[PDB]
Amino acid sequence: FQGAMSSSIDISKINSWNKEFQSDLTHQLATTVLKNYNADDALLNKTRLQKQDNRVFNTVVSTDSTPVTNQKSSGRCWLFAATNQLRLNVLSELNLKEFELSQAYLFFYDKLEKANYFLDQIVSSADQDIDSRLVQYLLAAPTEDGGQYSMFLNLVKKYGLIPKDLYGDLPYSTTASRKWNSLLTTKLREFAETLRTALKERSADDSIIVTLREQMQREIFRLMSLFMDIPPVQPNEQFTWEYVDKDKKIHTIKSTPLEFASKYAKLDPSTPVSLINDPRHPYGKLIKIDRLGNVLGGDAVIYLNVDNETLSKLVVKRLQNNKAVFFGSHTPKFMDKKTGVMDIELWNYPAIGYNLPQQKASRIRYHESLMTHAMLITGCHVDETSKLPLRYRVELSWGKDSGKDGLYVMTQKYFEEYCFQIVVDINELPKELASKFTSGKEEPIVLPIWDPMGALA
Amino acid sequence: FQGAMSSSIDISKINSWNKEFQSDLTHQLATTVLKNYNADDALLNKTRLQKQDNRVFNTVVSTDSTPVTNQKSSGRCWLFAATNQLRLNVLSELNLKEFELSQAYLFFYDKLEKANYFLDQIVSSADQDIDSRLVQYLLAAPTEDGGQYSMFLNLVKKYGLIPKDLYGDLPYSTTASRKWNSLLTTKLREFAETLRTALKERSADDSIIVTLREQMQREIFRLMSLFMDIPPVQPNEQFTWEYVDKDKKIHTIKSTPLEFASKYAKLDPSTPVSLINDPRHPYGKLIKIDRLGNVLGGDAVIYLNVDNETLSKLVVKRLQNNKAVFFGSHTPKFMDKKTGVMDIELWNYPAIGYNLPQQKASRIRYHESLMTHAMLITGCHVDETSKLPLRYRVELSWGKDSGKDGLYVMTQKYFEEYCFQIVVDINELPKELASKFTSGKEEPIVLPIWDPMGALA
Amino acid sequence: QAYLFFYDKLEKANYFLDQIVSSADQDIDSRLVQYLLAAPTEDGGQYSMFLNLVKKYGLIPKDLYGDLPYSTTASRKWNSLLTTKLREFAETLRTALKERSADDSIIVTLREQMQREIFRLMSLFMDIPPVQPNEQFTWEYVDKDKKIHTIKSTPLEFASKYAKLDPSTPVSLINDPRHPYGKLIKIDRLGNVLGGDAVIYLN
Repeated sequence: FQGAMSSSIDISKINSWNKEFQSDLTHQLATTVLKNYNADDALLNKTRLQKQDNRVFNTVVSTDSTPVTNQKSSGRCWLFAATNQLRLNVLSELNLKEFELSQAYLFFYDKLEKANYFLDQIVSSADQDIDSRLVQYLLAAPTEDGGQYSMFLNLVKKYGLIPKDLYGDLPYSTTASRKWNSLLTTKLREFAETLRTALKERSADDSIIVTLREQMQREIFRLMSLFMDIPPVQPNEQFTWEYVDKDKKIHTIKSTPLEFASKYAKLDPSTPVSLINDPRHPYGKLIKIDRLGNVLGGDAVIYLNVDNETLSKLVVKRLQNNKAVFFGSHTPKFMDKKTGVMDIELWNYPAIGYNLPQQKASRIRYHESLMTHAMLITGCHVDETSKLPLRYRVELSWGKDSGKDGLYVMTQKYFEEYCFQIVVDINELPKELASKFTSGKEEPIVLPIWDPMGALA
Repeated sequence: FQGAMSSSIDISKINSWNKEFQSDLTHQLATTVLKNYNADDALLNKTRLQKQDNRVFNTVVSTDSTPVTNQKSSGRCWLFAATNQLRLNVLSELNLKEFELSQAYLFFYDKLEKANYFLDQIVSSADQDIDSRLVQYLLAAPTEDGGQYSMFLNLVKKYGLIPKDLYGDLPYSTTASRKWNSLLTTKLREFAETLRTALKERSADDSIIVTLREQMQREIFRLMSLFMDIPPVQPNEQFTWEYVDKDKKIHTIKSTPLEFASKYAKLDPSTPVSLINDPRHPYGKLIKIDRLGNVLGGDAVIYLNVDNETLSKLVVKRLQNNKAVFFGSHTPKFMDKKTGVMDIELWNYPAIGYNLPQQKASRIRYHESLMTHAMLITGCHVDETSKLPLRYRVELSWGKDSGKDGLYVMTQKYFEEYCFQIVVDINELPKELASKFTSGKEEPIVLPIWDPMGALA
Repeated sequence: QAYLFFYDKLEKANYFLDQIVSSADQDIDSRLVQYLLAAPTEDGGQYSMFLNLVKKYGLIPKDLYGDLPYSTTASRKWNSLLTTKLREFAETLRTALKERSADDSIIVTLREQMQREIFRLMSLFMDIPPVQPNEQFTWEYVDKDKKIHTIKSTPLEFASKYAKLDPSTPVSLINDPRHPYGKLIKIDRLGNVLGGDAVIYLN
């Protein structure tokens, strides 16, 4: 009783505290303003903004990102950032004013594969109770738009890449995927039950289950074809692409989606590796996300955990190698979309006595921070006096009206605190780190499918 | 040199002061917020608003103000408030759902009379230099829309009143008078020179001047008739008015503008007197504004100076007599148009250390406060425990969307500090005060034409 | 432009206090005193007032101090709040001067306290510029060829070296048919920086 009493909200206490707070001028001011406007709007520090909103970068890639892409109302950030990195290769080599790889192409296959992947996950977990943590998690959002870089390579290895001119964001569902996802997911939840019920009496290898699963794929594909068309050409089938360069000259390229990805997009699926700064685990260790994927039997989500100093130097190096850097972060934490600034001190929260001492590792464990979006670093500014990078130039996929012409500026501190993963090529890694991937000695730290360090959705 | 040096802005001093201010948390908070939003928007105190926005009034007139009037982009507040007071008499007696006296009718004649009045003022001051304080003041805004209650009676005595149904705000210039005023004023400034030049060699009584003045009236009238039509009937000419009551019954009234004002509007020009609270001068004294007027040879602007206790009791009494009260104040000082609240403590300026000790009398002398608008008190709330009024119900002429359905709530403190004049009937005054007007002993304190206690423009 | 705006308004507020002291012998309702009280912190100015500011404060790139604050692009409310305070101060000064001379330490202290309050209120709506007139600033920029450059200068040096402004050369000419041509025209009392150059025109 005494404990519960002491743990209760006492009316006298709160009213007494109120009197005390009201006697402080800063509090009087704070409560007046905070009842009138959104805290971020009220506390935006223009004195800080004046200095931090710096668009001068001494280390940039040679090719411009034209035009600015927009994923619209969908969680396709990762696909846009992954292709935004490769599109530059076509723009530069083919001397084009504007060019985009088809994001919709990868989106269609990703969603189809995920739906199929889900059916397999349900079969493999049919031994567990319906209310179990895993089964419930699988049923929560099976067709979500978000993904990881490994999931991106899985799709490219199987489907390749094609120019947006052949398959674009025309369908309503590519730019407003919520309803389509809802309709598919409702069906998948129905299917999960049909599968589990059938499995109570039969084994997964039973022809009855095999037939049931195929009928389900057929229905999923059928429903999907109503909202988006299956791409016009198969992965190994030839397509014809007509285009104009910057000199007004016409050219015709005949290729296959798979050849296009290697020959023109310059993507060698064997080179990219993901590095992450996850302070919850020791550095130098491999981190693996259990069950997360899209294409059945594809590569798993694996990261090499490294400290921020290493992560930062790798970003600078890749930029010097004339390559943009795919990265994941906690959007929209400390991100001002109007000005396009990512700075953890941009809002004067200390002025109202609001401070946050919880550290990165703990923020992750305590449900406070996670990877939610994927973006592209296309430049940075290295301090001349032998110092490290001070800020980074970031390309978003939210249209030209977001940030400054679609571009954002991120501080080094933000990168260290609210960013987690970067993608680089294995040849850019020191032999010390590269070996972690090449050798067969490394035993990965296996994390649950629900771990915060996952898909950039 | 030493004095000028000490009186100069020293760069070291301001930067030193800045460091000191920045060390204070309230200041840090204040400057962050104040660089983001308008001070009134930021400092609006909702804790105060919650209590002060009270629309319960125990002392109200019996007739509703329907419909809400809108002067639009013109300074016709005084005409609207003066007629808003009388319209209630027609609404009540004729059992009408909606009714308005023509504000445009009075507006047309007021502007014509003022233009003519100006010509006379120029003639009477032709002995003074062009750069003199008086002549320059006369040339500043001869056709301004604003006026006083005495100027209103001057027009009604000569022109009477008519229903808006016969002459409304149809013309562009009635609701957006700026351009029309500019065009007339430019002409009047030309005329002022022609008159003064002609007077250098001739006396005002010279037939040449008399002819010149008439030609000027003709041109002023001609230009005015281009923007508004002269009313359809003369003051002593009969008009026919058809209307419908609340019971859907049709009626026809045949009258003249002059008869209508007395018979239907119930206005006896001999009864209204203006009282004012001008702490610069002793109470019990008559105050007169030199040269201010509209109709040549009309009544002057005269006020009986009384204390706030007297002013307040008179407002309560008139309301109990079932009559609304015409009043002038300093709009938009401490007036929140969105909520329709007039309260000097509604914004938390003390929170940023912004306090204003300057008293009413001094605020007037120091160019800080003056009469700028005319409104109508249609109710008030008298505290039951033998106390005085706590708040007043105010009708504005800014449309139904301003304030709360066009209505505002004003505190007693606001009335005492930012209001100056009220209009009551002489029979409502104690014999002590009524005698000030009736006897011929009272010598008025004569103020300059430019005095802050003037026209509600 | 904000750089000059901040200092101009501060100087004008201070200038006003001096104008009030110098005219304390005149009645409150006099033409001059009333004119001084009408709009002491107005945004407008003359070219001579511009040179006054540049001579004392110099110039800096907008990249270091721009129109971010609400009051730079909607100055009315800020002006109203400052002016209301200045009108209060005008009375406090005139009242104190009825018994004491302007040189009295009491007046000198009063005036300084007033400057402090004016500056304090101003710092709430705009920040004092990041560098002092003779203090060095660092400016990073990109040319038309995409090349990066770093300029280290002071506001005063920047105005001469980069903006190419020599304060001794500009003169104002005016066409005022009210007066004979060839004559110099001077506007009495108009200014911003106390003791700065006057508004003079050659007709």
